Amino acid sequence: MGGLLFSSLQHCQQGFVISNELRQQQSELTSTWDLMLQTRINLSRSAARMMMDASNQQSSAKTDLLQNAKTTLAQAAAHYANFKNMTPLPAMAEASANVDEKYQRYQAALAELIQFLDNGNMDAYFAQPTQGMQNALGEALGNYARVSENLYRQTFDQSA
Ligand SMILES: c1cnc2c(c1)ccc1cccnc12
Repeated sequence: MGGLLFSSLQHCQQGFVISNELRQQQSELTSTWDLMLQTRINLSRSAARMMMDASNQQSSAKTDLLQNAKTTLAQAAAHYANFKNMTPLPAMAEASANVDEKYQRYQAALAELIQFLDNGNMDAYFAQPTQGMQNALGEALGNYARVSENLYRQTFDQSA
C-alpha cells in the first residue's frame, strides 16, 4: 500500500513478526496441497494406464508412475511436518486444528490408493471416496487462508 502505513517502528516491526510467521506457515500448507494434488494426478494417470489393458511389460504394481506418487506424497507430509512444527498463533488455532483433521484423512486416503494400485486392484481404487476427502481438505485450507488474510490485514493501517 503506500503513504501513511505504520504509527512507528514498534508498530511496523510488530506487523512484520506476525506476517513473517504467517508467510512461513502458509508456504508449508501451500506446498503440502500442491504435492497432494500431484499425487492424485499421478495415481489417476497410473490407473488410466492400468485400464487400457493389454498393457506393455510392467505397469501396475511396479514401474514408475506409482513411484512418482509415492515421492510427491512423501514430500507433502514433510512440508506438513514443518507446518506442524511451527508455533500455532492464537488467531489461527481453530483453522489450524480443522486443517490437521482433514489433512490426516486425505494423506491416509492417498497412501491407500497407492497400495490398491500397487496390488492391481482397480475396484478398490474406485470404491474409495477420494474426492469427498480431497474437497474437505480444500475447504479447510481455504478456511485457513481467509483467517490468515484477516490477521494479515490488521497489521497495517486500515485506511488503504
Ligand atoms: C518485510 C516483510 N514484511 C513486512 C515488513 C518487512 C515490515 C512490516 C510488515 C508489516 C506487515 C506485514 N509485513 C511486513
